[PDB]
Amino acid sequence: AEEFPVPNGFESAYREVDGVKLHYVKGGQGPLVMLVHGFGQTWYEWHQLMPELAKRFTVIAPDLPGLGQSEPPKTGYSGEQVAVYLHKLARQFSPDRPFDLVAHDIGIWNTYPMVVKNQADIARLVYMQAPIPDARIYRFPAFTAQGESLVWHFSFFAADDRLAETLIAGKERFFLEHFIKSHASNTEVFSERLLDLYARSYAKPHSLNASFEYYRALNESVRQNAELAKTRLQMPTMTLAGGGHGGMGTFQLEQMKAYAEDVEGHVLPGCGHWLPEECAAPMNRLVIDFLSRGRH
Amino acid sequence: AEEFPVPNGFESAYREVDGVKLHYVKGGQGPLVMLVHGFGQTWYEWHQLMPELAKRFTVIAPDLPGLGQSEPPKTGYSGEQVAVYLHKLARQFSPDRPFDLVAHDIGIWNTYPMVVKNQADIARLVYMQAPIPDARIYRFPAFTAQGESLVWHFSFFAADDRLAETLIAGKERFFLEHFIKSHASNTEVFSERLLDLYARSYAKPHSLNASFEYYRALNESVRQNAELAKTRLQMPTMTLAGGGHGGMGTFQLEQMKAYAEDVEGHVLPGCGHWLPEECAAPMNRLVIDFLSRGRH
Repeated sequence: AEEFPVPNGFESAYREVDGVKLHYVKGGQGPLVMLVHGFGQTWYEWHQLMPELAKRFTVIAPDLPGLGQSEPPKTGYSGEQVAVYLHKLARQFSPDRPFDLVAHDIGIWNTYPMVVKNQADIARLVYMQAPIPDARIYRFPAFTAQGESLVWHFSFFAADDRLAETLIAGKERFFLEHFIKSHASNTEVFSERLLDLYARSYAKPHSLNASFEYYRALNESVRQNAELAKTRLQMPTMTLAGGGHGGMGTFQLEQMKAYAEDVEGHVLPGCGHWLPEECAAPMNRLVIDFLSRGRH
Repeated sequence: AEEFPVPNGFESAYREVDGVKLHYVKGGQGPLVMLVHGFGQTWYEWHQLMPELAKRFTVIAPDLPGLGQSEPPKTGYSGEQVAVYLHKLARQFSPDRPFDLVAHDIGIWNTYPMVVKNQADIARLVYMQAPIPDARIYRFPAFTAQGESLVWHFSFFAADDRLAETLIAGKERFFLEHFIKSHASNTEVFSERLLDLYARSYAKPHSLNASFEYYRALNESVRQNAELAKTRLQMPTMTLAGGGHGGMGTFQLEQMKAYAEDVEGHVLPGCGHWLPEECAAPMNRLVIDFLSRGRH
């Protein structure tokens, strides 16, 4: 039983990677583009971009380990550990050619180590709406003059005693709707049905836990990246960020400038965190144009 | 009924103040000292200090509006609104003489306005383990290199949609044990028996809501205090802070120096947020000695 509807011309499938069964949705022909979702969501956040991209590329959108229909990782949830699964999955489908990577939210955390360690495998890179884990995350404020901050969830989700699972169980739909809307500019794009679909997926007990284990590993990911970042990224990179409520603003590009030699950035006015859904059309156009400057 | 055992020789009573029935515990003889508790607790956090102070002072320990056995406020939960209730309560028992004040956590928020607006009524002041609400609170980090930060709960509790009550209702005893121990150094003093007593009190629906309304008013309290702080406090003041896990460290004294002409500060090693329980012997001694410099 599929958790989300598969677009016409795409297939829902599974591959075993290092003993972990990963779910993905795949379609199209041409060079490979891997799209990696973030917290609260699954492969389905890419379902509007995928058919357009499939006109020029082979597109694969996996569920992160433990989320959606993917098994939890057997190593751990730190960025370097999870990136192995995603790198090896992509290499099964693009063994002889570099591939493109698009990532949203914790999809960044779970891909940056394999990008920096396997640069010859990455043709072009698109990152949106999350910091690469580094010491800059320790500067975000706990509280603001307008109320709750954008990043206090880092501490809530990383707390021990299974604090987040214990408080959210039985309230999974309520919490996710609040989380999405508090990080959105355009809340109208989140229909009842769409919120229902995402809530049912991450409410699976192993997926609810998996969601927060990414944050319980966040400081380990920071420490990992402190060593990895001694090597700059050399491939063409684009950053996207919202300019409205929930958006990262100039932070996304300004951080990426410290990591990448060849980077262009855009801030989208009137958009918040959930760019593929809040601002699907301009985000799709910018990704498609950026990736189509390469061979396709 | 009594939610907590009253020390021998003290009385548990109520007084209507501006239409709000406040609960308090009172005993002793001599000049008045009012002890004001904070979040997660009630007057009972003072129950070991109270018999010692009552040898030299009349001691009153009220429950904050909405918490313990006190009715919710009728005006609002901002510091300036709540301080009216506490000032009028104290002056019922000390109408012609200044009184002393000791406050912990949001007890500071709920007393600072009446101290600065009625300085001749306050003989000596002791503040512990909370910032006075001002712009400094917007600089605390959401996430730290050790993990969850001191004050991410500011945003959790202030979030709209009754986020905190909706998640914590039915899980109050679980949440309070996590909150107290995560802000403690000497965690072993929080026996299951003691946690049971505190949890039963703040699980009253109006008390759970009242608890978070103090945080929903925090930005208003900041705006109030930006005007009030144009006049410094002139009376002798002492600050206490924990130096261990959960403690405010040097921040407590360093902020108070901006507010008070005459201030001495102490950081208690191996002590976190809950000074009366984690570090009863040194904290009680510091408070008794400081207040006993005045007539008693």
